[PDB]
Amino acid sequence: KRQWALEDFEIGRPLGKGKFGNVYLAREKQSKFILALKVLFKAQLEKVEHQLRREVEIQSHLRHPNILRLYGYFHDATRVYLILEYAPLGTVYRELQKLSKFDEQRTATYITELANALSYCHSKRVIHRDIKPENLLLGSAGELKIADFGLDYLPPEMIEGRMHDEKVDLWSLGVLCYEFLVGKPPFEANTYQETYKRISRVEFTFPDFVTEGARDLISRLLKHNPSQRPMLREVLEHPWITANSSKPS
Ligand SMILES: CCOC(=O)c1[nH]cc2c1N=C1CCCC(O)=C1[C@H]2c1ccc(Sc2nc3ccccc3[nH]2)o1
Repeated sequence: KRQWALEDFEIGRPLGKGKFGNVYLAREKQSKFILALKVLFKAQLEKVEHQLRREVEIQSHLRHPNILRLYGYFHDATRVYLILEYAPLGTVYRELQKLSKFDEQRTATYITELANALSYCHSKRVIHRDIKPENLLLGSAGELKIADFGLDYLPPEMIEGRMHDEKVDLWSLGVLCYEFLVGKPPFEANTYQETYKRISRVEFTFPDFVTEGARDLISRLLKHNPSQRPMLREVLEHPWITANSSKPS
């Protein structure tokens, strides 16, 4: 067990706001490494608690270069502090907004890193990650980090009130692959009710610039019947992925 204290850190700029408190860039005073210090107000946190609890637990046991690291935690009487990895390149969402859409190389690379992280997650029994672009951070090398962390992306089984399994993550990967290449998720519409229908019927169109290999991959992942979706290893072996990914799996 390691005891941390506020005094061990040099607090820097705020990196953002969570529904429960702020996140700051911070430097640990001895090592000088740089990290994110997330603050959660004990009070409104019971407005629940002991979950997050599950959360620090889960994130603490996950050790992967494509999953945001939790280095430790400490607390006082209105605050709990999470010592988190700092992702210097920001969010993938920011990158998508700036470029409007990603090329095949960038997309296939991100999908490789995500499939690897998801495969590791599943190997540790963790499933159903929210991998929307705003929840994906970028490390120093431009490598993606799943930053889960205590409707467009919901699979049919979910919106149709059935039970779901790890196959929900494959559906997410397909929606993500489409959003990366196109700049918007595939079932986007005006009203939630119209989006629910699109998802339920797997109703979406491809822009002309989406290639043959990309369509094959996306269409397989976005199968209504979860058992018909490819396994993560089949995604990593898909020819469109092995042609375009700038990194091995
Ligand atoms: C790209 C720059 O941002 C970061 O590097 C970074 N590192 C950690 C975070 C973060 N940038 C932001 C933006 C503002 C909202 C928020 O919470 C964070 C924070 C973060 C997002 C997700 C997690 S992991 C985590 N959060 C938890 C909450 C409760 C219990 C366990 C948790 N693990 O930490």
